Amino acid sequence: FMVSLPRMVYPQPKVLTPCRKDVLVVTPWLAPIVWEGTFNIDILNEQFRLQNTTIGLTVFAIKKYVAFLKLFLETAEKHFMVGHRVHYYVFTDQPAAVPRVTLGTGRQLSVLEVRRWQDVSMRRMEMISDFCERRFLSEVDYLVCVDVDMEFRDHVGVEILTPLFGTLHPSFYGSSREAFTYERRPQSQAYIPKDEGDFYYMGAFFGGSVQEVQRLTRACHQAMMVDQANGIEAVWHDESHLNKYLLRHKPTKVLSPEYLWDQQLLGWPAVLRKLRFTAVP
Ligand SMILES: O=c1ccn([C@@H]2O[C@H](COP(=O)(O)OP(=O)(O)O)[C@@H](O)[C@H]2O)c(=O)[nH]1
Ligand SMILES: [Mn+2]
Repeated sequence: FMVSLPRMVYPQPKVLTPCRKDVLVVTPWLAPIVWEGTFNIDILNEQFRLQNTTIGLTVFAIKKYVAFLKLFLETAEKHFMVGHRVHYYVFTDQPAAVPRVTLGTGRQLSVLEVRRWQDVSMRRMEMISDFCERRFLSEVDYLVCVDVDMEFRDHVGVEILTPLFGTLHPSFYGSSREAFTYERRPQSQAYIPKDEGDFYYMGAFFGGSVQEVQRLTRACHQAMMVDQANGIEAVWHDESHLNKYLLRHKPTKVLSPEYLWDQQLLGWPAVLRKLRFTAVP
């Protein structure tokens, strides 16, 4: 049950003026595409706080990648879901190398020990699904799954929360589908033909409700097992599988490249009013 919002004073939305005229802000299946200017964060914060929303954030830090945790976590403290309950899940082979980062109230961190970089990247699907299945259901409302070699530079908040979301890969948001680096071999479960595809989503940032995230990760894990048995490895590993899944199961929001940017590689185009979550060289 959802109680009433309180009285709020904010600018009237005007029907005959778009928030953004330079970009697509809704998909053909009526999922919002989240850009700066499309949302009033005060309204969204109220809606989600009134539900006492808890957001889980998963991150893998294996071998040398433990080096990225300090900046990742400190910047998440400044920019990720501030004001809401947050549970970080750090999956690592070196629990003792996890930095002691100071957390704000209502925020906690669990270190989960786990066991080729391609396999490290791909295997995230198995651990998120069939090993941590029960824990997440009991502890959080939404799961957000991200790469660790990143930093937050601006607000990433409840505007992203929805049953299932993907993020536009920063190298492909302006590309034709034939240029998308989908798996193109019919022998792979990740196969997408040249005449299919909505977007190219990045493997580095997806999420949704616990239920939908566990469905996605279970499906990708199973698909990857089939490929392994058939002696084939998708061109972009779990990102390829993620793309196949989100083609056949449309996300309920799509995040713009504000949410996964690489300034060194791609600069700062006019279309991006904010760079929120960015690659660390
Ligand atoms: O040795 C490794 C290789 C990969 N990863 C994890 O897998 C993610 C994806 O790999 P990577 O960031 O190297 O992919 P890229 O961003 O270069 O495409 C990383 O963010 C880590 O979370 C890791 O922890 N240790
Ligand atoms: Mn990465």
